[PDB]
Amino acid sequence: STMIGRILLTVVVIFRILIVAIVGETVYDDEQTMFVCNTLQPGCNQACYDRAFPISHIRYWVFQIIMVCTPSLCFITYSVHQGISRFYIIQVVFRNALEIGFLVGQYFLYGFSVPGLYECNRYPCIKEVECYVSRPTEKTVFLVFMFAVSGICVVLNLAELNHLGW
Amino acid sequence: STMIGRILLTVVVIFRILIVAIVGETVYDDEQTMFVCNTLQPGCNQACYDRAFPISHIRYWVFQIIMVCTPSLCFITYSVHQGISRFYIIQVVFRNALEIGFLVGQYFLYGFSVPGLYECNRYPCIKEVECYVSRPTEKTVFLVFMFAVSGICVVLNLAELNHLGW
Amino acid sequence: STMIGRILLTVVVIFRILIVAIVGETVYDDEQTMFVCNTLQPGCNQACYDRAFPISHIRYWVFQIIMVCTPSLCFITYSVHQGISRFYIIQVVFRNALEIGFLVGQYFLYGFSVPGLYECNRYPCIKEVECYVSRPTEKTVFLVFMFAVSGICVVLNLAELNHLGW
Amino acid sequence: STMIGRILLTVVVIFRILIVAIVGETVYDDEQTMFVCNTLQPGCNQACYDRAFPISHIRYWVFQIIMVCTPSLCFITYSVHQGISRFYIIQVVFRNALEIGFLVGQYFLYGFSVPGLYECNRYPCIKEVECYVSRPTEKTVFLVFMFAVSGICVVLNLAELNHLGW
Amino acid sequence: STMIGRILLTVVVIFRILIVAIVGETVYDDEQTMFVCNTLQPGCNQACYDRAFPISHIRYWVFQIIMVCTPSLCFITYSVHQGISRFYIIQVVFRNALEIGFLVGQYFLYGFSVPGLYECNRYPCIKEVECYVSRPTEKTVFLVFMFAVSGICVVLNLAELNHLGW
Amino acid sequence: STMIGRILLTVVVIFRILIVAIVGETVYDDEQTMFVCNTLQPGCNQACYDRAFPISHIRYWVFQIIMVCTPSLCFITYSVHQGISRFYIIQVVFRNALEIGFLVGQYFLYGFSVPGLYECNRYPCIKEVECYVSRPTEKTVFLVFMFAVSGICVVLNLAELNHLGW
Repeated sequence: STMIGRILLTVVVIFRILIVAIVGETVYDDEQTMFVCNTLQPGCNQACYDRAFPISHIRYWVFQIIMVCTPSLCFITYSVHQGISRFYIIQVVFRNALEIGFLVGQYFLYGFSVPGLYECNRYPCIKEVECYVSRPTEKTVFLVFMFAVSGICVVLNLAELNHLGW
Repeated sequence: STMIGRILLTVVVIFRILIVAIVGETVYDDEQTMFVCNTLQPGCNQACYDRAFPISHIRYWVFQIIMVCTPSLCFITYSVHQGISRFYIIQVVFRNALEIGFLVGQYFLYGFSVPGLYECNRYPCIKEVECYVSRPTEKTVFLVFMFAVSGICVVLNLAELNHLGW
Repeated sequence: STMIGRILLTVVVIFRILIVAIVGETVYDDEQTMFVCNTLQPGCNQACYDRAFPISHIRYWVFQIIMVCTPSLCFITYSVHQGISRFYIIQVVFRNALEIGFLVGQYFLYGFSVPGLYECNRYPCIKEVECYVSRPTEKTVFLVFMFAVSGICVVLNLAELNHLGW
Repeated sequence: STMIGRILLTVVVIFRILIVAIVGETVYDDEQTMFVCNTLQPGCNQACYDRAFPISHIRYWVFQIIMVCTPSLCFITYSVHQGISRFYIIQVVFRNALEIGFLVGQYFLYGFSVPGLYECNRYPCIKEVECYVSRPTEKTVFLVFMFAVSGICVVLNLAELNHLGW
Repeated sequence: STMIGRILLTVVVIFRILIVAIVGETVYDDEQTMFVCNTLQPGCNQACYDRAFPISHIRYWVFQIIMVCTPSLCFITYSVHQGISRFYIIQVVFRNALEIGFLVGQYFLYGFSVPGLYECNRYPCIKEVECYVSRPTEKTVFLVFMFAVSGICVVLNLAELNHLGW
Repeated sequence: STMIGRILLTVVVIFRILIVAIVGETVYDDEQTMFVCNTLQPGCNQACYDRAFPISHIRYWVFQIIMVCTPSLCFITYSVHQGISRFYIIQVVFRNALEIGFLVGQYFLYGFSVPGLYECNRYPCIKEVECYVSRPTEKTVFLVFMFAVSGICVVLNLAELNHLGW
């Protein structure tokens, strides 16, 4: 039961990397060119887009994917250059911490949906203005799916922690 | 008779992978930039495009392609790390289920054609408006072809299910 | 005399694949953005382009190239997994049939030239309107060249069929 | 003296292929989007561009590069599958003929310069109109350089023909 | 304690290279097309963009990444071609110097944030004008993160310098 | 002292290759689309851009990079096919000549800076007009850096010439 957990963990991790590398690069491609606000102000479009989407989903996901894979490279470099079980335990702890932190950060940054309308009141805009997002449903689907995958990985890492940890 | 079926399953699967990777990436390239509605409303174009095409065909097809290939990687990782016939049976069942689910989902999401006109009545649009789709015939051809290929794969997997299953 | 024919068949097949992969991807790149109609109607451009070019030449050619190479992969998978001469004969028959069918289909779909003007009378256009095609001469040259190459391949396959067949 | 000719021929051939693959793909990138005519006629821009540049330089050069390398693949396939000196002589004759034909065709199609102005009188344009070409000097430089390289290759092939031929 | 420092130095270096190669290429993609100024002057947009962003962040970072890796290639070429400890010491000194210089240069060129507004008074603009930057928050995040990573690398190199140096 | 010179020559050459291949391809990407002139004349933009930038910097640099590496391939092909020291001496002389010629040509074509304004008086423009260049500072930095690198390579080649030559 604990044996299959590693196979499912590696498969989900590679699955996530593949999804992000192959499909995510192109849903967000036109994020800002298709974002439009009802206004005649130069620079209101830029300001309101920046306020609505401070960091794009795909940037956060690439960063998270790369950062949650760093203990593996550290352990590999340590072993190739040269306790070792001590390294295994610490890298497992670190991966668990990183994945819980990244999941919580995703929840706090983005929530669970991307709405189609946005109300912005930042300079140079005059009082509050209404702006319109491109492809909200697809981005919501991607958000929910990525949350599910990250939850799966967190669950597996907690499983292994409780299996080895005392 | 059942022997050649595996070779034809492998060939159809690789054929589908190639078709999606080489051709699908560029029929849908201009899906939203060429989508136009008869209106003077900012944000009506975005809303009506999102309502007409919630998830693009090529996104669904890439996701399906990746998801219907996961039992193979699971089995491979299980064998490389280390009954085995039990794994073969379960992964066959899982592939069958996944392909039937994906085919039914395709039918329920997209139907059998992509019309050239679309009637949309979502905010910020004023009552119902008419919008025009880009490349409807090519997308219809792609839809029908992919449905045919997925049906072929489902048929083959059911064949093997009934051959081994009791 | 029949020996060199196989070498020339292999060379023409690889030649065709190379031509399509390297050059064809970029003549058709701006097919719809440069297509223009003399009208003030929203959506007439989309409708008339779709009626003039239901499936782009390069899509048909990529599909044909991939489909005329499937017997080779089938035979290879059959041999790697494990009469064999029976497989050779059947795959030769199948390749011949596929190439004659694809050549006839090309002739029936596209003809021998791409005109510079197109007259369209599809909704939402008001009566018949005139539209203008981009790069007609280059596309005509490509059409004629591809027809010639496909004819060469058909001729070679019929030659070998009559050499082996009785 | 005849020994070094082979080394210089292979080096010039690879040099030409590299130049075309790395740099030529991007001088011609904006050929039609930057082409402009002094007129208010829809479709005059397309017609006059097609009349001024029936086949783009880079398309002809890629086709020529691929076609002048076909005897090498034919000879290689003939040798891998299995007089041989007879094949060497014939492929040398064929390469010579192909390169002289391609050089003459280049001269007859394009000349020695690309002018900055073009005068066009094709339908739908009203009488003669003036159009303006993008990047004429760079294209002239490329034309002259490619003519020089092709001349070098022709000279080398004639040298070797006269060395072996009687 | 000094042993593990090398593993983290190599891992941080590869981490930084990966981040720059995979994600940085596309935040800055639309830097100038989305930059807009409140004016009716031709050429004011170009002048004010050039004054606000003389060298793009990603250009500086790629240059720095490549330049801080030159001692490694020099040492490798020296060893493959053929004291050696003398080379190790000098290349360590050189890497330390290069990374401190690059960090200070980053601080002096860019600071710690990218503001959303810019005030420009360069010809051809009439007196001072206001311009608006695209994606300021993401660029600020990237700036701060890269500063942190470069600081980490500087710290590690100083650590090892003081470990070996006397 | 003369031993390390070869290592530094190979490292600087590879460094230059990398800089041109990775970063230079994208500073010049929008060279003509962002070039603008203060005028209402069709075709004045094209003419004045062509007069200001006859050959783009990156085209010259790629050509130079490829041309200064041809003696190496010639020598390699000569050795693989089969005095040899005579070849070494001649190829060194040829590389020296090529690099001095290319450096002088760069100086005569481009100078040491790219100005932000350009004054053009070519047909179809009416008398002299003012045009505005995109990204002048970055292009000036690139110019100066490439001049420095090419000077370094020239210096090294002259060093080796005088070391071996008499």
